[PDB]
Amino acid sequence: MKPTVIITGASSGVGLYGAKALIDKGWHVIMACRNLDKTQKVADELGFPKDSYTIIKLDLGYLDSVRRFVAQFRELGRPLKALVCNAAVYFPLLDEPLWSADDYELSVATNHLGHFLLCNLLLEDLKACPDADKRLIILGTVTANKIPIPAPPDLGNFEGFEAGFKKPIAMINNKKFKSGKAYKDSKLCNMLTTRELHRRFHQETGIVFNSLYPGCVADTPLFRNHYSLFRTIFPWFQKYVSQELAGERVAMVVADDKFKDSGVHWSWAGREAFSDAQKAQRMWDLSEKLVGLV
Ligand SMILES: NC(=O)C1=CN([C@@H]2O[C@H](COP(=O)(O)OP(=O)(O)OC[C@H]3O[C@@H](n4cnc5c(N)ncnc54)[C@H](OP(=O)(O)O)[C@@H]3O)[C@@H](O)[C@H]2O)C=CC1
Ligand SMILES: [Cl-]
Repeated sequence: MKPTVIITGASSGVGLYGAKALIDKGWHVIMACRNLDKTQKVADELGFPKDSYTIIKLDLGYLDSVRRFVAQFRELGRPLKALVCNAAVYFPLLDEPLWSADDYELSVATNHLGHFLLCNLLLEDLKACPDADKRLIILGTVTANKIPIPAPPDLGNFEGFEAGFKKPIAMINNKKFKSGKAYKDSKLCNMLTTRELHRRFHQETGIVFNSLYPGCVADTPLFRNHYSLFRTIFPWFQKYVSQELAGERVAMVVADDKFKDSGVHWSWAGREAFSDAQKAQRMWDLSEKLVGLV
């Protein structure tokens, strides 16, 4: 069998072009996507050969969808060599929070909590795969420590998580909703998750747990509308990596020999090994409760 990789959010941007690059390298890509009609359309638009991918429904904003995705993946009987947590949402300048299917603020629910559950469930599949080289890659932040969200992340003491994170709670630190900061908070949780996966499981399983910053992928829909609004107001600036190159960088960190060290953040590659350590442990323990692992 072709080596098998799951990519969340493969119907757009980095995920789509990562799928393209991995198909080109001889992998079978599981396009783990929420909109099946869209996903099929875009695969066909790029000429993806149907013998090299499978589309399976996944809605990261619905924890039971995550569980069903895993079950449906397992029915294929393909051993899992790699997982890429790529999917994300961002709601620019959104004054009132949106809610997941589980009544969790939608940015954190989708970007972090769904992935957090997915990683924990699929750890069994990665363990069962007999390959020596198996990898779990999380799409992260620029650095392991503007575009166009000025606000830094701040998880506080996870007061929002501690109180159970249900609506009307809207931020991890239980302060007032800010949609840009909500995105940044979620991405920091992605980075902390990578740190914790490595710490908890690398020695026991041999699986490689790394994070990736592919570059500023300015053409994707994620930040596109925010950037165009910014340029409309401040017309003082010129209009960076292509989607295709960002995808090729995903493919490298999944498949290539140079990227076999675990517990690092690959940035464009620059390499950074991993109080973030203490915060990461708390993020982990509380996230388990929120996603029903305990
Ligand atoms: N763009 C950039 O400059 C940078 C991006 N990143 C990271 O790279 C990753 C990809 O970003 P990018 O390609 O720009 O984003 P895009 O908006 O192009 O793609 C996002 C993907 O995530 C999917 N997705 C969103 N919500 C869900 C859900 N609930 N369930 C399943 N899938 C979902 C989308 O599905 P659908 O097609 O249905 O909308 C889409 O396929 C993200 O993790 C982002 O944080 C990191 C650094 C820079
Ligand atoms: Cl095959």
